[PDB]
Amino acid sequence: SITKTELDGILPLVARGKVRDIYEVDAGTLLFVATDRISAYDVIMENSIPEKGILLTKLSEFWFKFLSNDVRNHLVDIAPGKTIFDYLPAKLSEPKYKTQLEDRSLLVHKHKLIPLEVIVRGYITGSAWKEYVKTGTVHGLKQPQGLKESQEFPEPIFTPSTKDENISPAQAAELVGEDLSRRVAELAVKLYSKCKDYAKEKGIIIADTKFEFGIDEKTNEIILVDEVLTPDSSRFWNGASYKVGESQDSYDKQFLRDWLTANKLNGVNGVKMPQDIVDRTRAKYIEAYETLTGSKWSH
Ligand SMILES: Nc1c(C(=O)N[C@@H](CC(=O)O)C(=O)O)ncn1[C@@H]1O[C@H](COP(=O)(O)O)[C@@H](O)[C@@H]1O
Ligand SMILES: N[C@@H](CC(=O)O)C(=O)O
Ligand SMILES: N[C@@H](CC(=O)O)C(=O)O
Repeated sequence: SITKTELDGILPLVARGKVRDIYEVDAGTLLFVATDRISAYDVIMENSIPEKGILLTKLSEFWFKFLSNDVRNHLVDIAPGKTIFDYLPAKLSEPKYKTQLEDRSLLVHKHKLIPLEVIVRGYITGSAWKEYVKTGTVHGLKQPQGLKESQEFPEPIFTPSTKDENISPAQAAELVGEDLSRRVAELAVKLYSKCKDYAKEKGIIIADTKFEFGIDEKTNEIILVDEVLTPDSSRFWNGASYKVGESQDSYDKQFLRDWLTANKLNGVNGVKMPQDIVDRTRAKYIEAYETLTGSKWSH
């Protein structure tokens, strides 16, 4: 497993998120490295899930391609017969560094930020359900009465947050502009509905998802950026066992979650997962990848 990338200053680090290490390649280009780190109850585990970041990188790439005729994206085009390593300093091809980067790294164009977490919810769960139980609203938006936990909304809804506080679409328009916010909300719902319909047919319900969007202002054009419709950016549910009126198991994280709670380790830093938990969680990522892409992992 790749837990933390160590590139010895060959490229400068921009950020380390929960799961992604980002490096600056040049003035216009970034390198997004998905590690095998995993989070639960808002803390990362001490050890990692081997090849998780390769699986989620490939899943994100799958969705980018699936949506390529719906939305422009930030991916740098790799010439045929070339690899990402051809676009990186020569040192990064040395075995010490190539092992940390291969199959889990994406070369991306820097675009102008749209500073919103563009969340779309097809089903009422998570912080939407919590609010709705209290006040019958979701991100301050008025909702129909009588919704049950995990129920599908009449239509998927744009419910933004700021990097995390849940905000209304009207606040999103204050933050990024009235016209832009509307275009963003409309595109997000469209992209979500298309992918959700496809995933459900494959047996996975994507309950909600967090997109990040950018803008190429030289051509006023919305760009799909960040990771796309993975179990880290979205809520994956088993479609066959779906039941309204209760919480659904996390498709990818329930085995881990169950272990943590059983040991009162939820929210605790520095927790090492036992091997059985690691192995089963890994197998769950492979299954999601194979189910959604149609590709075989390891065969
Ligand atoms: N909430 C997450 C999370 C997350 O918290 N993951 C846990 C992992 C876990 O315990 O399951 C972590 O430890 O960070 N990741 C993404 N999203 C996305 O955020 C969108 C809104 O989620 P909310 O919880 O506010 O309904 C919603 O569209 C997405 O689900
Ligand atoms: N390939 C273009 C995007 C596109 O062709 O849609 C870019 O990297 O900016
Ligand atoms: N029409 C927006 C500008 C934008 O969409 O960026 C505004 O409220 O100024």
